[PDB]
Amino acid sequence: DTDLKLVSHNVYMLSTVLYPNWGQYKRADLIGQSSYIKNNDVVIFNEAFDNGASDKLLSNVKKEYPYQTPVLGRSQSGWDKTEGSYSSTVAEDGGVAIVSKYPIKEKIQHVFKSGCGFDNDSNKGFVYTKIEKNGKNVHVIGTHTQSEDSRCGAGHDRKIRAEQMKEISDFVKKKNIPKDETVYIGGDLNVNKGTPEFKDMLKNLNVNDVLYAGHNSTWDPQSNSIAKYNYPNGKPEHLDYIFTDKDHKQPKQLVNEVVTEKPKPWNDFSDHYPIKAYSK
Amino acid sequence: DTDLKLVSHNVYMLSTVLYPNWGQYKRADLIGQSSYIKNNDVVIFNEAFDNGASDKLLSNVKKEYPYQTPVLGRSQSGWDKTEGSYSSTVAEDGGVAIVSKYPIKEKIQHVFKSGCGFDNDSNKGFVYTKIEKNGKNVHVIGTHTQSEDSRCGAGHDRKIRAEQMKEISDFVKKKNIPKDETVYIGGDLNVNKGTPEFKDMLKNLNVNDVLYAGHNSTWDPQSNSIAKYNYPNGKPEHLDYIFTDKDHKQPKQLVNEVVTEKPKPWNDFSDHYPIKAYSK
Ligand SMILES: [Cl-]
Repeated sequence: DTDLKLVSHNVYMLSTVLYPNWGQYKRADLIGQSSYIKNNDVVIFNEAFDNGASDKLLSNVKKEYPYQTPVLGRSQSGWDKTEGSYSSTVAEDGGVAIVSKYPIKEKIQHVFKSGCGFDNDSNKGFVYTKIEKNGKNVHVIGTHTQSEDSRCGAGHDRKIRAEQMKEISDFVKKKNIPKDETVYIGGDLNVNKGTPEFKDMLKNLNVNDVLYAGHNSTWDPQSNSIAKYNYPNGKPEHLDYIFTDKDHKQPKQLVNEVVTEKPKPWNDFSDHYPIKAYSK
Repeated sequence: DTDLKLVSHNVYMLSTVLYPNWGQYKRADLIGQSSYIKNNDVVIFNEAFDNGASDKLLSNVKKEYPYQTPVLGRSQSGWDKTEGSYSSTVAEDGGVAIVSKYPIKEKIQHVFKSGCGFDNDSNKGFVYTKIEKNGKNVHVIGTHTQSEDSRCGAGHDRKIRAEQMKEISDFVKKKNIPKDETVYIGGDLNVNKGTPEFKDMLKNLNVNDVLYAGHNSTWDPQSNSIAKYNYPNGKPEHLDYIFTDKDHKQPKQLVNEVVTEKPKPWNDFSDHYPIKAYSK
C-alpha cells in the first residue's frame, strides 16, 4: 500500500567526452532491456553523468516509470527547488536521478556543501521526491556521496561523507514530513559494510540497518567484468543501499537484494554473415 | 553513378514469442552499431520475422537509411502493390525488408505461391523497390526463398525453390523495366555454391554469377557462434548472394564480399551492481 519496490543502481556512465570507450550508450540500452529494472515502483540512478547516455537511459525506462527528475546538479530547471551549494561553473553533475511509476508531487535537488578533491569539482548531492501512490504520500531521496579519492587528504573521504550525510538527515528533519509517511534514502553511499564508518552512516543518515539478500557485494571486481578490468586484485565492497529514516514510518520488513543480472553477450550478428556487394 | 553498395544479411530474428532467449533485441542493436552496416546505399534484410525486434532494427538504421519498406508479408498496408498468394491467416511474414539511403519511388511485395511445409505457413516471397539515385532509376529485389526443411518431401526443397525463383525472374520480365537500368536480386537464396542446384538458380533467376571476396561461406557453423550452437558438426554453406538480372544493365564488376565482422560485446551493465529494495 505505502511500501514501494525500489531499485538503486550506480550505472557508471562517465562523461563520454573524457571517457569515450565505455559504451555508456550501449549499456544504457542494455539496462533498459534487463529484467531487474522491470516491475518496481521507483528507481534511483547514480553516476549517470553523461548528458547523452543519461538521456538514452531515462528515455528507455520512460514507458514504465513515466515520472522522472532531472539529473541532480545538471541545471536548475525542471526542479521544484534547488538548495545547498549548487554551482554552474563546475565540471560534472551529481549523476543522480529518480524515475517513478507513480506521480512525483515534489522534486528538490540539493548539492552537498562539502566536497573533496576531484569529486568536488561537481554537484554531487541528493535528490528528494514526494510521490503519491494510492492516495498516500511516500518520499524517496536518491544520493551519491563523496567517493574514496586518492587526491583527498588522508581521512577526508570519511569526514566529508559524514558532513554530507548530516546534510541529508538534516534536510529531512527540517522538511517537516509527517511521522506516518515513509521516507526512503538510498544510492551509492560509498561506505563499505561492516566497517567503522558504516556504524556512523547509520547515525548520520538517521536510518536503521536493513535485511540483505542475494549477492554480498555491490562493487565486486571478481565476479564483475568492469570492476575487474579497473582493479584486478581489488577487494569487493558493499556500497549501495536503500534505508528509511528511522523517525518516520518503517516499511514492513525492509530488504536490500543485490542483483547480479548481466547482459547476454552476442558474439555474432546472426547465424549468417553479411554480404557486401560492389563494383571494383 | 548507377551502381550501388549493397548489403544483404539474413538476421535470424525468429518470433520472440516462440523463441524468446535469442536476444533478437540485443542483436538488432548490435547490428545498428556494427561497421559493415555503415556506408552502403541499400541494405536487404532476411529472417526479420519478429514484430518488435523488426522495428528495433529498422529503427536503428533509420538515420542513415531513412527510406524503408514494411516487412514482406506482414500486412497489406504501406505497400504500393501486393501480389502473389499473400495470406492473412498465416503464422509468420516473409521476414524480408529493404532499407535505403536514397528515396524509394515504388515498393511492391509478392508472396510466393508455392511453399513447402513449416516454411509455407508464412508469407515468404520477395520485396521489390524502384530507387532513385542521382536522377537515374535503379532496382533492388530482396528475397528469402524456401529453406531446406525436414518436413518437406524429399526433393521438394529444390523443386519449390525453382518455382519461387521463376516467380521472381518472371516478375522482372513482366515489370517492363528498361534494359539500361540495373536490377539487383539478393538475399538468403538457400542454395549452396558449387552444387547442381547452383547452376539452376543462375538460369531460374536469370542472373550471371559474380566475383567473390572475403570469407567463402555465409552460414559457417565453425567460425560463427550461432551457427555453431545450432549445428555443431555441420558443413559451411554459401547461401547469401547479390546478383543482377542478366537482361538488364550490369554493374562494372559485381562482387559479393562475405563480411566476417564480429561485435565486441559488453558483459556487465556497470562497474556497480543494482540494488533492489522492497518490503517482504
Ligand atoms: Cl554543471
